[PDB]
Amino acid sequence: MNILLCCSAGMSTSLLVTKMEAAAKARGLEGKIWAVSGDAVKTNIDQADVLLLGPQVRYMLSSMKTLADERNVGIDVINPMHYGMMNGEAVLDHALTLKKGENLYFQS
Ligand SMILES: [Cl-]
Repeated sequence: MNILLCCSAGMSTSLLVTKMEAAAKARGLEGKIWAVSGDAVKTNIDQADVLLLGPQVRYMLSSMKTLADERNVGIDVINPMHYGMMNGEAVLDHALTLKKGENLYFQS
């Protein structure tokens, strides 16, 4: 489960990535969880299974969605409460939900 976060690797987002990594390890989940600035998404999206945007870059969703949909990568904006309260277990769940729903047997 590879989870790409956009669009900054500042204190807050990086703290969340660390918490998301602790949560994934504690479910013996292998994969890469990493944050990049917006200019790096194109070169990192193919490795990702899910792309998650910080609440402060919600305005980039429409444009990032076109790319993600095209690449078969789940995409969503992180819930402001999960982000502000640094709930890594919750954001990992969000990502897992996007990936699972995305492969849903009935259609797409
Ligand atoms: Cl950054």
